Amino acid sequence: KPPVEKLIEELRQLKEKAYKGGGDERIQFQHSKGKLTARERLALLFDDGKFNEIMTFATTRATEFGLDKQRFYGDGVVTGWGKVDGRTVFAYAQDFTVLGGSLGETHANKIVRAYELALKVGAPVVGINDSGGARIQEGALSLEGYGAVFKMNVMASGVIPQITIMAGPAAGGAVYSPALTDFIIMIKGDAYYMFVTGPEITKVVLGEEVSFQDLGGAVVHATKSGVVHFMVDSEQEAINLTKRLLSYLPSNNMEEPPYIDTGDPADRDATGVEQIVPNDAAKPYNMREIIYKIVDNGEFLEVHKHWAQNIIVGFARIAGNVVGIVANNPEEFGGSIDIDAADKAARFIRFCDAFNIPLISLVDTPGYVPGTDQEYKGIIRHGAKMLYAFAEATVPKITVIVRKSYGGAHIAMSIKSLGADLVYAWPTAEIAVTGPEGAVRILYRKEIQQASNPDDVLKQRIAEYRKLFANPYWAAEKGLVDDVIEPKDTRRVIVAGLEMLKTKREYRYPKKHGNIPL
Amino acid sequence: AARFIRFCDAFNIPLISLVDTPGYVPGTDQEYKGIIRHGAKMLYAFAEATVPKITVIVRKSYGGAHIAMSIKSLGADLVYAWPTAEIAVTGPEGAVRILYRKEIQQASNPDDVLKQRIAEYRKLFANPYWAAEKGLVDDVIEPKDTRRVIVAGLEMLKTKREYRYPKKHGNIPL
Repeated sequence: KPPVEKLIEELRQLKEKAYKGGGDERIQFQHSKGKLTARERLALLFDDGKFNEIMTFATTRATEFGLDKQRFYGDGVVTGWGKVDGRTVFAYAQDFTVLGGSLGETHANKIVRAYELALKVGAPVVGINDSGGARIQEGALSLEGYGAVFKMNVMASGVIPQITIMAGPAAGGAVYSPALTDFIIMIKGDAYYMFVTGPEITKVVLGEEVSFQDLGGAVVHATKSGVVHFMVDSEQEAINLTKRLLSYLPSNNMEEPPYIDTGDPADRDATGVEQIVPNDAAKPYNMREIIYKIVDNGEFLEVHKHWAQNIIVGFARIAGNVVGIVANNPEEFGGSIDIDAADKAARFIRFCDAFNIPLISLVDTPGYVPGTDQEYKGIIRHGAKMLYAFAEATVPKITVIVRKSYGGAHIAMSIKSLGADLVYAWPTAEIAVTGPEGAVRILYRKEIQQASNPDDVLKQRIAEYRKLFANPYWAAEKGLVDDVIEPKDTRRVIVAGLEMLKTKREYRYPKKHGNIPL
Repeated sequence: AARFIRFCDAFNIPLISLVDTPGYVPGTDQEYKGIIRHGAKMLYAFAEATVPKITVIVRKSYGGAHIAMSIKSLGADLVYAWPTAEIAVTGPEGAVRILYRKEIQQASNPDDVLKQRIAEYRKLFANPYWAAEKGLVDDVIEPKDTRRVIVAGLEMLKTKREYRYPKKHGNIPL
């Protein structure tokens, strides 16, 4: 083999073969088979004209079970880095056409190398999952592989943003790396499912055979389990959303979130946000409409939109700077916080704090969801997570009480003693040690029965308590709230608060970590 | 286990894992209540931890649960296995099921093969020696030595120091 011009030609042939991921039948079975190929997903995700793929030809070293038979350059996963809206982002994309996107030892080591490079230079990692699980043929070595990926996920946790696009049939080990990341974007009709244990070990423990698509699918994890943060109906929408999610996040924990507008129409508001809240204190309203008039162009990327809807969590921008919002939702469970809600908010809060994203709390909550069901499932420890998340956080934190704020939930939404930097309240704010009714009863236990009607006093007591305490001015007089303000001022007020808090630095006791309730 | 792990690590208490687990409890109830994110907490807790960590597999450790009890790639410092240890990518049956299709309904043999190949696989894989030959376990040991081994291991690891990436904190699943 002497010619060089001939060698460059053979290189082209080899790479052309490697790109097919084994199966010019399979990949060609790409543009009308339901899903896109690993490479096609990567083409959509990256600007593409400046980057590199690593370990392109790396193959499995296992021999057992005919693994010596096949080659498959890359061993089932494409790893490397690129540009997304001009920012460096690492990524891997498993190729289902190669042994069911099975996780081989080499396949795992490519994902790990990717994570190592990303960690070294402070770049986000996007995992486009499309794997059925462990590569059975490689035995315990496949489990070692998973273990190595997981360890990287934990090392990268809170250091670099980790986003996973669940675009395949994940089972067993395949579900845990995504769980360790910060956000899971899953397709409903273009990607399909994820579960620890398959229907097989249980289908002889009941009796219903669930064909294929979305069994323990997206709908289940996005509305019931809370494992999925965003559910989309397409792979194109899955990648588009990834880009949009990346745009609100910094590249690492050493950088401030991106300012992509940096425009400051913060000057002022005049879109009567006060009309949103009903004159009647018992009537609901869409809290999202309030965040719309507060944030730039009304934009808001909601996280966990279809899970634990009693609280709202998501990203937006104020004066061009990204903010994280945690707001009670009056349209679901009367705005009461839940076990799911508490979990939803707690993780969003810690994530925001880890990546230096200011936190804005919009409050209207009567308390927690009552019930032996909640207590039995441990609302006591799940609810404590929010208290921990806020207290732990050092990012700028501002609370705006729009309406109700009672008892423990009042505290969980972030108050001064818990570490709130600034607390504001609308004239409609109502802070109370507990629900007025609940407070009046105990506060007059013996009376209420020594008058002229066991129901009379619950007015001269319930309505009077609200007039003398169900207001923002009692807490304001005690210095618990910094100020009471006109609803239309909220944006200008948040703008000035964040601007001043911009260079906030606090203190924390040295520890390997804490022990938040799980 | 996750919270116990994190608490011990935070207060410098060595961690000893004693393994015998087939995997996770199946069913919609578990999946619906998010076993995926809860299960991940153990993986995080162990990987996170820097105190001395030693694993002793007494019997089985299959699939994901095998990893969650702490393996070397996840950060275990030392891994030992009793002669009875049985480490597998998944339950041997579930494994054999897959690894022997294309020959389970095509072979001129009815259905007694699933039990034979299930037994061969266990004899061929369900043994500490395969993992030990791959460097996955440091050694296979005589049950009665478990104490001596943990003692030596802890004595040596007592001055252990690892290295962690600077961060305000992490984002373990909740």
